[PDB]
Amino acid sequence: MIQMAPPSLNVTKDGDSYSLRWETMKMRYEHIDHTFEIQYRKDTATWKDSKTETLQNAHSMALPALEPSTRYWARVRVRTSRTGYNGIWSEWSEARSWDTES
Repeated sequence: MIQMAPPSLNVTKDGDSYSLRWETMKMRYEHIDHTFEIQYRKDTATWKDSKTETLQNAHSMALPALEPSTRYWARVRVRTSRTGYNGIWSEWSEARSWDTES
């Protein structure tokens, strides 16, 4: 059994422009930083082509580098930036695919 568990990732658009929305509740420890490694790929490219965004103590992102008519598959990596913590990470949040319409 692994450790911790990635939050619930979900994209929400407000006029073409999409944005991530992840909420963590598997920590409830203290005022931790909790770094979030964002990775948004697509159905046309590969995860390797995706972009690795660093979401520090953040609970969402503003997917800027996207493209219409493309299935964007993103995910979130939540670690445990407890200042004096080792240096592990999560098992990558369940990938999510969303359409960017046209």
